[PDB]
Parts: sequence; structure tokens; C-alpha cells
Amino acid sequence: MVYQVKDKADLDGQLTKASGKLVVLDFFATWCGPCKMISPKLVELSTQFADNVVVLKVDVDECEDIAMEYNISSMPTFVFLKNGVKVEEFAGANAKRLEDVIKANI
Repeated sequence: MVYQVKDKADLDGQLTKASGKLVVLDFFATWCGPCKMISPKLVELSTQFADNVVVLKVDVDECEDIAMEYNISSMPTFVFLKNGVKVEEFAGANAKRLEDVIKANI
């Protein structure tokens, strides 16, 4: 219930397929402490709103082109997309802001 994209292609197809749901892009790195901390909260939210939200994990080490396209420089970074529009974006493992944004756009 927390799909990890493989490339721009796998990502683009996912956004298209994500109909009218809120899409959360999680830009992370395995070696980044803050990312490991926030992951539990991500799984919880993902499960609680399984029908109104889709979470896409993007390993910046594997998808350099995507990380570069979104101009990522801090881990973790969350980009919120709803119907092709970027409704929000912020960096950092702020569990509280993550939940507020999800509940504010579903």
C-alpha cells in the first residue's frame, strides 16, 4: 500500500492512473535518518485513507532524473498532487504537517 516507482515512466503512468485521488510523492533516500523516522506515519495514513490517497515513494538514488526534475535537495521532500495540480510541497519529516495536508486535500 505504498508503491515505489521505478522511473519517470512508472511515475507518469501512476499519476495518470490516479484518477481524482490525492497523490503524495515521497522523495527519500535509504541513508537518510529523517526518512526512516517518518515512514511509520506514512504507512498509517496510507492505510487509513486507502481510497482517497495514493502514496508514491521515489528513491532519489535510483531515480536521479526524477529527483532532478523536481529539484530535490532535502530528504524527505513531499510533493502533493491532485488532478495534475501541485497543491502543496515541503521538506522534512514533520508528521503533523504531513497529516494536515492529507486531510486538507482529500
